[PDB]
Amino acid sequence: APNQALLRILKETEFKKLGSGGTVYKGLWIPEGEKVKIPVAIKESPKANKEILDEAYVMASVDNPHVCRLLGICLTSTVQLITQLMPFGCLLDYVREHKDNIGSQYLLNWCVQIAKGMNYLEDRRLVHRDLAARNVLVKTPQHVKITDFGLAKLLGEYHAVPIKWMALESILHRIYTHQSDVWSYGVTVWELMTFGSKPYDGIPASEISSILEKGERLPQPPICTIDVYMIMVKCWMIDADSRPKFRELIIEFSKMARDPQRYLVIQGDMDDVVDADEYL
Ligand SMILES: *CCC(=O)Nc1cc(Nc2nccc(-c3c4n(c5ccccc35)CCCC4)n2)c(OC)cc1N(C)CCN(C)C
Repeated sequence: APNQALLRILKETEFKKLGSGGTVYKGLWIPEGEKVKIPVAIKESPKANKEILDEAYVMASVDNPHVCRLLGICLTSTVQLITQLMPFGCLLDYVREHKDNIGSQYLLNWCVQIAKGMNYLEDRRLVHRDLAARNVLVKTPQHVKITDFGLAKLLGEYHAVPIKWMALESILHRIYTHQSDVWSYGVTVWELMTFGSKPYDGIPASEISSILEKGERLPQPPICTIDVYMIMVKCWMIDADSRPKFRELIIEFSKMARDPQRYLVIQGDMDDVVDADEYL
């Protein structure tokens, strides 16, 4: 099927410019005419351009409440990616910073929303290849979205990286599927339930392939009942088709979000501004 997505090109004079390592910035996008101010994030060598344009290609082709939307690109010195600003940051830093305030309702609901976004990416025949808690931003504490499609690939499995989030098949053979994304989903859920701990903390990345082959996995988080930990372990099966599907992960965590304290045991449980989701 033809990809009739629209690539929107933005005037640099329509911005009023967060993180470097390229550089991501924050700003306002004021389209000429319409009295409207959109809070945006602006991400500022031939290779780079091919890669930002590949990432821009992917984001322009997805449209889902739990996937980061692309607003457009600006064609200057280096190409800029303009996306919706997510004010609360990435989810990895957020659960670390608010460790003493994350309730089981928020944890289980984020798991539902991430699986919804990943399930949508599967519908678009898209393999994310880099699902992690650092790549999930927070619009509001009640609403998260998946991001960072720099590694994403469109399927017609994929034959080609963060070692501690990828499946054993991805490490041994470089094969990626939606089912290898389920593995990364499992590590991401583990990251949330441990309030931001680092997976396999201390183990260099080179022995990870040996550890997982001999049968070892990530430990059971303290707040996690066996019901939640079982779902994680299922995401880490050797046999990729034995792992759960994102549509099933939605159903399972949905049921748990209706009785959160049964599955997570936690102690003590600017005027014309328009968010990008309302500027269609
Ligand atoms: C987890 C780090 C981070 O995201 N911090 C952050 C982010 C935003 N808002 C926002 N909105 C859309 C996209 C992004 C973003 C950033 N980075 C990437 C990389 C790949 C894809 C998207 C993307 C790299 C790191 C910077 C942002 N970010 C935000 O809104 C005010 C505030 C923050 N924080 C918490 C500041 C970062 N802090 C660690 C100094």
